[PDB]
Amino acid sequence: AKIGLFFGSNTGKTRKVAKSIKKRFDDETMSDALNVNRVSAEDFAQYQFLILGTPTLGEGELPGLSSDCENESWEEFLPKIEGLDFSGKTVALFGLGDQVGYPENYLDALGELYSFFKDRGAKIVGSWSTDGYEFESSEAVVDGKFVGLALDLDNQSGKTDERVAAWLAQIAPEFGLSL
Ligand SMILES: Cc1cc2nc3c(=O)[nH]c(=O)nc-3n(C[C@H](O)[C@H](O)[C@H](O)COP(=O)(O)O)c2cc1C
Ligand SMILES: [Mg+2]
Ligand SMILES: [Mg+2]
Ligand SMILES: [Mg+2]
Repeated sequence: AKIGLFFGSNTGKTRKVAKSIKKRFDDETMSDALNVNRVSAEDFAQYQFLILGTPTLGEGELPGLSSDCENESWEEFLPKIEGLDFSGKTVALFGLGDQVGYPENYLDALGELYSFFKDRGAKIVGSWSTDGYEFESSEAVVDGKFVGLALDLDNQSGKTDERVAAWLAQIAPEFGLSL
């Protein structure tokens, strides 16, 4: 497939969102939603286009064993790919979090993922307005916008599909999407 769709998850919400993205696209356009704990670095590296999802867990951390997840996740995956260059590749990110429960750390892990790929040369697309969210601080906010799609399936699950649909339309020119 042209676009690799990868996520990490501990209670399945990020997996559900990822599947809700893939259901919109055919198998030449997009890979099935793949948990990073099941992907090799070489397979991840094949894709010139990536859509990457993560929750924020612990407090402000990527999913993985150190944030008390059942299985390894993004925490243990990033070192496997940290020596790779993402220049010329296009990346869009989505984050899940709980803006009420974690008002000072909402979507922090989305910011960590953004930084990882930006520092390694990726072209990142898909920034998102902070309107309609209530929070105090987020490492995912850069220049007044979230660095990727912001979701909240604890407080705003009924907004997810509309948000995903609008975000996909926004990134469609960069990802060569037909909706
Ligand atoms: C122990 C724990 C810690 C969390 N920490 C944060 C946090 O720091 N920031 C945030 O935005 N959301 C936080 N959340 C909310 C989760 O990211 C949110 O519930 C998400 O939907 C979980 O996704 P998953 O089912 O894919 O694991 C936390 C949730 C739990 C259970
Ligand atoms: Mg097609
Ligand atoms: Mg297949
Ligand atoms: Mg190493």
